[PDB]
Amino acid sequence: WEIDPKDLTFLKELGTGQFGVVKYGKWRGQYDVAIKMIKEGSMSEDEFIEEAKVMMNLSHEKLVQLYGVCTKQRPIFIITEYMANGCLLNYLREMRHRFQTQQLLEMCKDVCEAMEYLESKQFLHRDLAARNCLVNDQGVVKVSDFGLSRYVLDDEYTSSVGSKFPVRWSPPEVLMYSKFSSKSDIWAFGVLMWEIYSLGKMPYERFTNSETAEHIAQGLRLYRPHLASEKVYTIMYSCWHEKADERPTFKILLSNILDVMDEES
Ligand SMILES: COc1cc(C(=O)Nc2cc(C(F)(F)F)ccn2)ccc1-c1nc([C@@H]2CC[C@H]3CCC(=O)N3C2)n2ccnc(N)c12
Ligand SMILES: CN(C)CCCC(=O)N1CCC[C@H]1c1nc(-c2ccc(C(=O)Nc3nccs3)cc2)c2c(N)nccn12
Repeated sequence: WEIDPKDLTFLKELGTGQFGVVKYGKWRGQYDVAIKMIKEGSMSEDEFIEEAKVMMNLSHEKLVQLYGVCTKQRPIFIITEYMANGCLLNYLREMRHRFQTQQLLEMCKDVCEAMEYLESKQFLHRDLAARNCLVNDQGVVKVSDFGLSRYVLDDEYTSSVGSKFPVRWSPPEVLMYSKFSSKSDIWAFGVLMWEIYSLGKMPYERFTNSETAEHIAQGLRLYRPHLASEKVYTIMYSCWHEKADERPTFKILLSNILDVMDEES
């Protein structure tokens, strides 16, 4: 799955993403691609390169497509599908889009289809959130960075007490016992639906991570975003059951989202 770095033409700087600078470019001059230059010393390179090869086999219309890697040089390059509208979090925050609620539900649906596919391959995302989803030129949302938190060397991102750990997207059993499962991705998906319907607000926006972890242990939850109907709110709320085995699967969530789309749309 090695891409010859000479087949790449760099056209525009997209900014600093998670763990490296990204550029827009062409592969063989004709095909649009995004090129991420992995920050040196930020990943467990041998483990990361071993997993990157297995992930080229994961393919779904709602997963950002991995095209190949350039590892015969440093920094390492990762070549993927170009997502012209950038990260979902910044896309939600641009008030000029004047999103209809049908568009917000379609974004949830896109992510849910990607997660149902990863769940079918017994593959955990481990850091699902709007900052990790990307948006293409047609407004289609796709999931990225699935499983990458495992190769991050900086301890501030890795452990529950860390300053960069996704406390606001974590269920009680993750915060208390480091119990990761498909049900911790389900909880994070409910939080992501909340981010979409809140147009990119920070979950628990008036709390610190420490206060959020206490609110959750007491059984308290995020409350209904103004743009979410009662039926949409029931779906995101079902992801936050205190008991992990009572939370739905991504297949069940997909069926519920499609039912609401047919009813409302
Ligand atoms: C090449 O570009 C990317 C690659 C990956 C990536 O490598 N993902 C990945 C890789 C693997 C593995 F194979 F390496 F293991 C497994 C799973 N996922 C993830 C995201 C991008 C990526 N990052 C950005 C922007 C960076 C600046 C910020 C700031 C503002 C904005 O919109 N941003 C988004 N993009 C923009 C457009 N297209 C992209 N594909 C992309
Ligand atoms: C027009 N056409 C002929 C040219 C096609 C355009 C083309 O070749 N492109 C577009 C830009 C980068 C470059 C590129 N694409 C890929 C790729 C694409 C799709 C699938 C897939 O869909 N896999 C699936 N597996 C299972 C189900 S679907 C698997 C691999 C790869 C690759 N593996 N290494 C190197 C370069 N690569």
